[PDB]
Formats: sequence, structure tokens, C-alpha cells
Amino acid sequence: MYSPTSILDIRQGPKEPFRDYVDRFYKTLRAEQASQEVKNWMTETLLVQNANPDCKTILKALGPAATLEEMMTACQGVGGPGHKARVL
Amino acid sequence: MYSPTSILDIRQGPKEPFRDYVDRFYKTLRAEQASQEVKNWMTETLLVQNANPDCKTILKALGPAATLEEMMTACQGVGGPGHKARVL
Repeated sequence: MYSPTSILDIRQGPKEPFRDYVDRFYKTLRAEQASQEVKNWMTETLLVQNANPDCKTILKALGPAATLEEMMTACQGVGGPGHKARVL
Repeated sequence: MYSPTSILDIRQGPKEPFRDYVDRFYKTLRAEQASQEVKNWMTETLLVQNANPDCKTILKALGPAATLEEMMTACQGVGGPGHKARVL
């Protein structure tokens, strides 16, 4: 097991909001043992890669300079609600 | 285009020798604009990930310490010939 990490296990759902993906991706990263340098690259490469086939298209149109705030916010309405109904 | 690099475009063939994958992966990396820190992580994570469904199994049995020399050499015989016939 060279280093299967766990971030690679993150993937925005087809109809899931990016904000959730970022929150989860950051949640995982915070639990990922790696150099910050990786975060800048990984959080900039695999962040939009494992994204849903929807967020990748829109997020791209934003520009390779868009910030997380811009990505999450601009991705608003892209996916369905993340909190609703839910079973006890 | 955040940064789709090109390394992600590398993937050992189902019956291709790892030595070729490493040579190609290193060939691409040498043409990849990234921090060395990424090489240590990427060349250790995505190196075995994009590998063929064959090399990954064997290479794993070697141990997360197996050096490149150990990976390429030990992967000898796993895949078929890398140079033969070829059309002019």
C-alpha cells in the first residue's frame, strides 16, 4: 500500500452541490497526512477532477483563477438540496 | 482549466511492462511543471494508481518501500515485449 490516501475516495454526486464536495474534500484533507504543497496542487487538480460531471463544466467557465468562495458560491443551484427529509 | 496537467493521461497498458510506464511517467513528469514535493507524492500515489490492473497487485506485495528499481525490475515478465515487429 504505497499511499492510497483517502481523498481519491471523494467524488461529488451527479446531483450533489459542490459546496458539499468542497466541505467533504476539505474534511478529508484535514484528515490527510500530506505536505501543504500537495494541498495547493491537489486541492486545485483533484478538486475539480472528482467533481460531478456538472460542476466541472461550470466551474471551468469561471476561470482557473476562481477561488473556493467563487467555486462554491457560483456552483449554487447546480445540484439539489443537501439537507432535507433525512431519516432519523 | 485549473490544471489538468498531463500525467493523469498516463496509464500502463493491460499487458504493458511497468518499466515502460515508469519511463513514460518519468518522461511526462520531466515535462510537468510542478514542485518536487509533488513528485515524491504523485510519483508514489498516481504512479501505482494509473498502473495496469496487473502491476498494482504485484507491486503492492513488494511493499510500500519498494524503490523504482525494485518496481521496474520486479515487474519484469509481468507484461509482454515493449519492442518488437513495429511498422516502419
